[PDB]
Amino acid sequence: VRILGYDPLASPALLQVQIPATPTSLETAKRGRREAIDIITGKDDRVLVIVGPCSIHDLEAAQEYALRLKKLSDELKGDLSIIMRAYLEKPRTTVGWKGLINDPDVNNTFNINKGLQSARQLFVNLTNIGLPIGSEMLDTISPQYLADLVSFGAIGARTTESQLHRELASGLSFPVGFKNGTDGTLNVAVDACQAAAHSHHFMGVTKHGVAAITTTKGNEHCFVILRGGKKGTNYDAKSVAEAKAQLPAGSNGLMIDYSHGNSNKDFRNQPKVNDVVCEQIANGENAITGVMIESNINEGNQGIPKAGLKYGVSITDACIGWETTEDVLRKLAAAVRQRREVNK
Amino acid sequence: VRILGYDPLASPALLQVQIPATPTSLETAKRGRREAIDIITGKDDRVLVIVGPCSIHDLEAAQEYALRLKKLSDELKGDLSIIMRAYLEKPRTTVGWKGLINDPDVNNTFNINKGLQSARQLFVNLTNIGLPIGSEMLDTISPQYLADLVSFGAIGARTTESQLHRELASGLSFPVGFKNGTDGTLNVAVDACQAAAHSHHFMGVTKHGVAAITTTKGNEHCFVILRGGKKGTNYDAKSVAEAKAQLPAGSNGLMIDYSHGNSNKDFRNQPKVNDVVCEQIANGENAITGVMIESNINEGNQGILKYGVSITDACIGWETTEDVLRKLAAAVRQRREVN
Ligand SMILES: O=P(O)(O)OC[C@@H](O)CO
Ligand SMILES: O=P(O)(O)OC[C@@H](O)CO
Ligand SMILES: [Co+2]
Ligand SMILES: [Co+2]
Repeated sequence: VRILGYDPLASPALLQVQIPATPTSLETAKRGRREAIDIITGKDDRVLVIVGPCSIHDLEAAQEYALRLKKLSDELKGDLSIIMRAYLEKPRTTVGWKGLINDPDVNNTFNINKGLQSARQLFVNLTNIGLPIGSEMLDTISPQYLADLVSFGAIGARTTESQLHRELASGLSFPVGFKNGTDGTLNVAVDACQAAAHSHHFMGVTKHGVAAITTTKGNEHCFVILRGGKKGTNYDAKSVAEAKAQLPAGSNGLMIDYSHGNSNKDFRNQPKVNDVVCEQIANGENAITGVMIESNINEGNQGIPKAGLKYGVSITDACIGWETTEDVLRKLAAAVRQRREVNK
Repeated sequence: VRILGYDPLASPALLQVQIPATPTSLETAKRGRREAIDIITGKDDRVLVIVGPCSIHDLEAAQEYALRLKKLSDELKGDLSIIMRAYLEKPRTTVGWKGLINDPDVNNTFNINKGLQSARQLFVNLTNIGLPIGSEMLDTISPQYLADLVSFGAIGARTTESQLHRELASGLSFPVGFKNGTDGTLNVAVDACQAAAHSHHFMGVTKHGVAAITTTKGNEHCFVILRGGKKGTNYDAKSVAEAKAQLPAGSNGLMIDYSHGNSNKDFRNQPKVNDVVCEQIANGENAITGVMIESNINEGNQGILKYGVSITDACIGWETTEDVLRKLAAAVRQRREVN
C-alpha cells in the first residue's frame, strides 16, 4: 500500500559496458588505493588527504576543480597523497537533496538511471586525468555500478553503527573510513572497524542486477575518522590521545575531518582545525595519517531554487574556497616535512 | 578482491508460493496493523504491547510461547493489543550471531535460503493461530520475503539515523517504531519519523529478486520508542515530558521499551520499569501508547541449548510476563477512569 511503483533500472554490468573505464582511470584508481593503504598502515610517512566538495552536482565544475587539485597534487606529492571528494550520496538529517545519483536534475524528478550514468561518467572523467576519487558509501547497491573507479570509501556518522554498512565495507576493494557518531564519540567507529574486518554473509545485488547471497573476506583497511559532534570537536591532542587509547592492536592510522562536527557550524573553522592538526603532525604525531576537507571552487553554500545555481558553490554543506584550500594544503605539506625531521 | 563469492538466492515471490500464508495468517496480520494504528494515532485507549523474545532461534519454543501469549491476549484484549516479538535479525555491537535468517543453524554456516524458509514458516505458524507479529527491520531486502505477515516493524537504535532505513520505513505497509539512539537521546528518532513520512525514491529489490527503482508513499504511522542509552534511562515522567516537548504536530504516541538501555543491563529491571510506566498511565498519561518487553518461556539468557531461554539478550520469563501485563492492563483501566 505504500509502494507507488517500481521503475526499471539498468544493471551494473550494463552501465559498465555503456560507460567503460579508460586504462588511465583504472590505473589511477589502483594507485590511489595503494597509496592510501601505505599511509594508513604506516608504510609511508605522507598524509592521506580526502579533499573536495561536500557534494557533486555539476560535472563541468567538478572537472575544473579536479584539474586544479591534480596540479596542486603533482606539486605536493612528496608530502601528501590526495584523493578528491566526489560524493554522490548525501545523508540528510531529515529530508533534502540526496545527491547526483538520486536526483541529478536537482528538481525532484528522481531520474536515478540518469544519475547513475552521470555518476559513472563523472568518476571516469576525474580518474582519467590521474586524480583518484572517494565517496561516501551510503547506498548498498550503487557501489556495484562504480567501485572499479573508487580509491576510498567513507561510511558516514549516521551509518557507522549500521550493520548493513559494516557488511558493505567488509566487501569493498579499497580503504574505508568510519566516521565517529553524531554524538561526537568514537566507540562506534572503533566497533565498526572491528566488524568490517570480519567476513560477512548477506543478501546483496550482483553486477547482473539480481539479489544473491554475498560472502565477503573482511576489510583490514578500515580506519576511524574524527569529525566531532554534539560532545564537541575532537581534532585536538587530548582527543587524539583518547582515540589512540581505544584502538586495538592491528589498528590503522586515524583521519581527522576538518569539517562537519569539527567546524562547529562554520566553513571558516576548517583552516583553524588545520592549524591544530599541523601542530600535532609537525611535533611528531605519527598516528594522524589522514585528513578530510570540504573544499570547492568558491566558498560557502547556496539554496536550491539548477539553472539558477551559482557556479562552483555547494548546494549542501558550506565549503572553503579554492584559494583557502591551497593555503591549507601547503601548510599541511610543511607539517609533514617537519614530522620527518622529528622522526629522524 | 574482497568478495569471496555469490550463492543463489530464491526470490521473494518464489518463497511466498512455496510457503503460502493461510487466510487466518493474512487476516491476523491485517488486524494487528489496524489495532496498532488505532492505538498510536489516539483512536483507541488500549496500550499496544510488543512482547516476546529478544530473538527467535527455535521455531517450536516460539510456537509454545505464542500459544501462551495468544491465550493471555484473549484475556487482556479489552485493555491491551498484543503483538509478539518475532525478531529474525539482530544488530550486533561488533560481531555475533545475527539471527535466524542469517544463520539458522547457529553454527557459522550461513544458510540464508534455509533461514528465509524457516523465517517465513515461523511467521505463518505464529499468525495462523491469530497472534500478530513484529520484527526489527534491519535488512532492507528481507522484508520482501515476509512483510505480508508482519503487523509492526522496529528500526533499531543503531539504524534509526540511517537514511536507508528511513527510506525502507517509508514504504512498509505497517506501523514502524524508531528507537532512540544508543546515546540515549530522541532527536534522531523524531527526525527519522519526519523523514519516513515523506515519499522516497531509491534502488531496492523487488519480489522478482531484481533491483529496480522504488517510489514510496511515505509512512504516517511511525512513532518513537524510548529505550534508554548512554545519557541514561528514559521511561520516567520527566523523560516522557521531554519527549512530548520535541514531538511535532501530527505526531503519534510514544512507546517505552522496558528492556535494552531502560533495563540497565539487567532483565530483572523490566518489571521495575513497568511499575513506573504504569504509574504514569494510571494517573492519566495519554501520550504513552505502547510498550515493548523482552520476554521468553524461561528467564535470563545463555551463551552459544536449553529450551525457551534466549541466546541473545536476557528476557523476563513467562510468569513474570503475565504479572507485568496484568498490571499494565489495570493501569489502562485506571487511565480510562481518569479520562
Ligand atoms: O540534512 P542536513 O542539511 O542537516 O545536511 C546533512 C549534511 O551535513 C550531510 O549530508
Ligand atoms: O552485540 P551485542 O552482544 O552487544 O548485542 C546487541 C543486542 O543488545 C542487540 O542485538
Ligand atoms: Co558535508
Ligand atoms: Co534485545
